[PDB]
Amino acid sequence: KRIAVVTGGMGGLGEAVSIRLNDAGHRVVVTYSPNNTGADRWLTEMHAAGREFHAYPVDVADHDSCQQCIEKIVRDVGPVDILVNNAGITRDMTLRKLDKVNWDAVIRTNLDSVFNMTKPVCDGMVERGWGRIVNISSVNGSKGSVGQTNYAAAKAGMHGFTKSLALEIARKGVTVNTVSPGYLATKMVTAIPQDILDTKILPQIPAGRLGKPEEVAALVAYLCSEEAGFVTGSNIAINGGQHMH
Amino acid sequence: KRIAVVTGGMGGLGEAVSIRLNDAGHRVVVTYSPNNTGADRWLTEMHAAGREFHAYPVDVADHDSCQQCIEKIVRDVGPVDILVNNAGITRDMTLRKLDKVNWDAVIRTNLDSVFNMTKPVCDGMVERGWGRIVNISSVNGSKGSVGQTNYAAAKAGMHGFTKSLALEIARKGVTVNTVSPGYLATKMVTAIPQDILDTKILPQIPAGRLGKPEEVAALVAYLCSEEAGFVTGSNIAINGGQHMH
Amino acid sequence: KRIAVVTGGMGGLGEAVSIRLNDAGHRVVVTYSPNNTGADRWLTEMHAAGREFHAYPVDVADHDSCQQCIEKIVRDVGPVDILVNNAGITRDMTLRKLDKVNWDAVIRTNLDSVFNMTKPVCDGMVERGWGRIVNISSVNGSKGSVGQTNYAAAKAGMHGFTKSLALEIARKGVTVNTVSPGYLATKMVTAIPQDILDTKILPQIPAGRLGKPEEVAALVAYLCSEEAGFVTGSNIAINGGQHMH
Amino acid sequence: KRIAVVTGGMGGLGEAVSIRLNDAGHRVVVTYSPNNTGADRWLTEMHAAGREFHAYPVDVADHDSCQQCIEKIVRDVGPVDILVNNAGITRDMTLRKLDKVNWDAVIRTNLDSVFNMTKPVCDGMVERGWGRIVNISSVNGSKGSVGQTNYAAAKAGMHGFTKSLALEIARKGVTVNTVSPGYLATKMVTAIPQDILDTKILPQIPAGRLGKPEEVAALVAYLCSEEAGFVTGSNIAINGGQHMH
Ligand SMILES: [Cl-]
Ligand SMILES: [Cl-]
Repeated sequence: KRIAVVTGGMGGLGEAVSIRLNDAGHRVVVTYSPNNTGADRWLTEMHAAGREFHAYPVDVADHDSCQQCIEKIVRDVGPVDILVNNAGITRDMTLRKLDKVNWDAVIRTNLDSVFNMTKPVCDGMVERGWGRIVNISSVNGSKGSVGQTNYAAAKAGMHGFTKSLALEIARKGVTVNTVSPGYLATKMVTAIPQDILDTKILPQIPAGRLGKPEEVAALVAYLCSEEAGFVTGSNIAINGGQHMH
Repeated sequence: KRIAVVTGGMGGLGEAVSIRLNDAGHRVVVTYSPNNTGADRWLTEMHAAGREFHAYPVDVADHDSCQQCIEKIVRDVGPVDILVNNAGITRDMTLRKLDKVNWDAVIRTNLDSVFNMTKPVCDGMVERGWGRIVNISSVNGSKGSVGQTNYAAAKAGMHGFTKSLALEIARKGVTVNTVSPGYLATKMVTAIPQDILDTKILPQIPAGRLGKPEEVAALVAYLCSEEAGFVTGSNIAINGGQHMH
Repeated sequence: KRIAVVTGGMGGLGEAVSIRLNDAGHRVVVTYSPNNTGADRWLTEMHAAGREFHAYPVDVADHDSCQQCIEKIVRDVGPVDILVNNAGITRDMTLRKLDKVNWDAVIRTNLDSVFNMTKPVCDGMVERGWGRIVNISSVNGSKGSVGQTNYAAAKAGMHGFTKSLALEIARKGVTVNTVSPGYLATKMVTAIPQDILDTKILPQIPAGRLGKPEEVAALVAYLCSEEAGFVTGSNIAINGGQHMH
Repeated sequence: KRIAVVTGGMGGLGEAVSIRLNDAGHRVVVTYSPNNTGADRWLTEMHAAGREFHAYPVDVADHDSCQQCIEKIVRDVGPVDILVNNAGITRDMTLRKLDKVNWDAVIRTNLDSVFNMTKPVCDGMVERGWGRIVNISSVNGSKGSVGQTNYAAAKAGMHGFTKSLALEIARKGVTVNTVSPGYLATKMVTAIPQDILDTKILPQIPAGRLGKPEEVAALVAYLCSEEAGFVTGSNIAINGGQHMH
């Protein structure tokens, strides 16, 4: 019944989300950067565990690339009911060392992406009277973080987008929500030297452990569900207690 | 497998929560005020739709009454894995007309209740390394509301409790979360003259409709689930967009 | 012109506030617990420093005690234009060890006090079309703290109260705001071993120092000023960057 | 002693800020868009009112434009101690109708500007151990607004930036804070038909009036003061009670 698009859906958190949405019964489409050569290996690996996906290349930072990609998906698969804006990078540098190139890379990939991917899907969801849009932020959007003037600006901006869009289209049966994960067990975090995990990262987390990508995926699946229609404009923290407010 | 206690579990939101938790597979125990004569009619109605509950009388405002009630439940049913602090009243009056009697009734029933019900269950959850505590607040805790200096103080206080407890026991596998519903279709809200619903209440809600108690129950069930262990110290808004922050 | 009441005004943060408001041109009245035998000492000290204050015994936990104190202040000094609810205590214990006595002491002194002290002064403020109420909270109300389910509940509750009352009387030229301080250099904190200050306290504060009570008092003075009339229902953090949201 | 830069300083809120900081004893420099031909008129007016300012053309959306402007200000006037990022625009359109041009105009002018203007002044502030950065947001960043997915994204983004930068430099005596105004009596708003003010704007504001630009400027002056050094990473609401959280 529902068709879901997950940007950056073939790796890390993206992948957990795509798998969970698939297992919830949705038809899942993922997007990947043109530079990523693994979409055929990934679709075969996924077919081997018995999950059928589609996959499209896009540059989420480029408006026309996104309009095109979404047109193809609607042609080939069908109308988008669910969108998870998960694509995003970091270019961590203190403000004193941060240059315009790396400011821009983060704002364009992480926040412009939200406009570029969301605009082409909304009119259909409004026209059918049902939609779910989930913007994947970060605890560092809420809290701030050293070396992340760019990343926290983009991720906090994403929730400003969430709120305004939510107000525009709530009455038509479309929800818009932000999810802000803390530290997860993914390739970037798990490569940290063990002593830094144990003496720097884990002490910041009351739960005393990393989050699993599958846990965050379960929350995204709840928000995309039929009975989550009264939750809109929210920012849901899934962070082990690392930050509360 | 899990045993859940829902205060005020036999009516309004309480009941939706108890039903949903039952249908999720939990063994559900409800509490009711000694003044409520309907526990036998309710348990029969519930048995008729095929749900097995237990029900205990308690005064959530009284510490010893709660310790006793929880002892009986542990004796008769077994150890408490899940607690939903849902009991709560309103005594709405502007501060200028509000007297100490009605200030107290709300603070004692709505906030002291959280201490009184939660304290006797925590040591077991910590000892087994698993627990879920869900505190049911209100959008008026976040936003404030005219005539609710007492109610918003109690409901905002509940989330202060949530945060501190969450920090104390996160490392032992126990989560503590607040849920803040907006306007729901329950007997108090549905009795409002139709014109007031249409010209005063609904215009405050971007979704353009009341929430269902079952919707809030679905969110509580998500928080009590096995895969919601990385969400703790949160306050999740389920309000149709009525308030965002 | 303005007459200000500062509960707990003879010591710690309350002192700094009383001093600052005096020096801003207000006539300052303080309250103290009837079992505090330091009033003559504090007045003598203040007089030798050139400041004139009135000091009245009150039990802020007791509604009639507060009502009678304010009536006396209105007879002997004049109508109250400014109230700063600064009185409050701690009784820190984890929930597993916290007894009802110590839950209650903190809820009644810290939260019931806002109702007890604020109710007898609001009508006047409203009738004259001008007033300032400032509720002194804590960073621990925003973030929670181990050992402070009682304190965080009371201090978060205070801000619930702030919001609801602000909505009730904003139209009449009365403002109500919360101030949430972090770690301050009061006698209590500056008596923490230097060692614990360096390894446990200061690392929580990006500013790398304790706040001065004078600095918090400058903020209260700002909120009590004639030009702060458009700030209402807010919770202003003054914590050296210890918590942000 | 202190040298202050106020972007957008010749009109509206920026004007009130520039005036207030001047009157607080600071040496105030303003910036304006190079296509604004009003600088001589504004200086003449200010001079006749007894205030002396310097005004420099800048494109806040352009990184090199801002870097060269600050270098000129440092040569002709002196090192910048205070920066108020007040410049910003609106291009209101619902997402369904919003084009990339108008997304971009607002992200670049409102959000990239904080990076462009703040980066060239931070090192100085850090080297001397004193600085104040104030980012002017909006109530619509906190709450979202119909037609403002772009504006809310930029203004919420600004506060993301505030938090991360505050964490980076708090240890060096530099503060970074956001101020979020509600409806203000600027030329634009006071030109809304009286009719729309009464039925559409004022009912959103518990205070029952528009804010004065002077009132917001008094808050900025407070944050820029010597005694506000322990306030950092905050977002202070000045909205007549329009939004609370
Ligand atoms: Cl005392
Ligand atoms: Cl300009």
